[PDB]
Amino acid sequence: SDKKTLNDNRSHHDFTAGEKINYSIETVVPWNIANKKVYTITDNPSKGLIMDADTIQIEGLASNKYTVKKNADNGFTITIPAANLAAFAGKTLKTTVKGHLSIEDLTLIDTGIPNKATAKVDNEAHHEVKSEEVFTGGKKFVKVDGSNQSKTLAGAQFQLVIVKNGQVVKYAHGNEKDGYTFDTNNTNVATKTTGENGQFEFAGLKYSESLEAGESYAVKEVKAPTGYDLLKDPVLFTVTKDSYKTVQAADGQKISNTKKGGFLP
Ligand SMILES: [Cl-]
Ligand code: NA
Ligand code: NA
Repeated sequence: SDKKTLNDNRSHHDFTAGEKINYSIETVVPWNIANKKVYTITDNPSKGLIMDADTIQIEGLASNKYTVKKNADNGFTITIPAANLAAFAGKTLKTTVKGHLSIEDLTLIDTGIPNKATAKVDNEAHHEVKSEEVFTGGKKFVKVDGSNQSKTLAGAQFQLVIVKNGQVVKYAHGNEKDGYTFDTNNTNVATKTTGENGQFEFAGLKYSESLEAGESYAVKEVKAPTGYDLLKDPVLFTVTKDSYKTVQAADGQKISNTKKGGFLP
């Protein structure tokens, strides 16, 4: 029978926004396909998952034998003239495709997001199939005064970075919608600014347990709040299942700041 499989050989299925997720779709081609008109596969990803229509491949069928259309739900439709499947009569057709997470709604962080697909022969649909769920996480922070942790601070800017062996080794670029990339380029870095409530966050990150050996997430201050000294060192944090969705923003990880002297104008 039909199947859609997440190809991910881990016990946890956490991804960073933008990271490629591999799927395979297997669909039955009926014995009588040659006497039909059309074979359709429709992919309907759950909200938060985008399918990459340019990544579709069908085993044993060339790209000039079918049509791919991108759809408004971020899925796609494959249309195959039934004649082109005559040699697959009674067999399983195997499609591979990639997708990625793009979060436009923050209520989707720490929720399971499945892919779904349905094959149809002429007007007769098969049962919809669903893959395993993927997840993405995040972390919430509050910028406070070191000597009065009730006092939240505006105007702090923080970059997302990775640390290892006592050094910043990678800088994040992008965001939870557009996707993140991490590399050694310390420009165009993913950055957040605090308002008067001191709040900021980074969402759409895989769990810390999925990072390379020895690596940690950290936030690096690059602009201090007014009246405060720029922190010397990054601040480490951990992303785990439900680390984002189970705290209100005001209860984020507190980051302490120390007051500084002024200058003469
Ligand atoms: Cl911001
Ligand atoms: Na298929
Ligand atoms: Na999925």
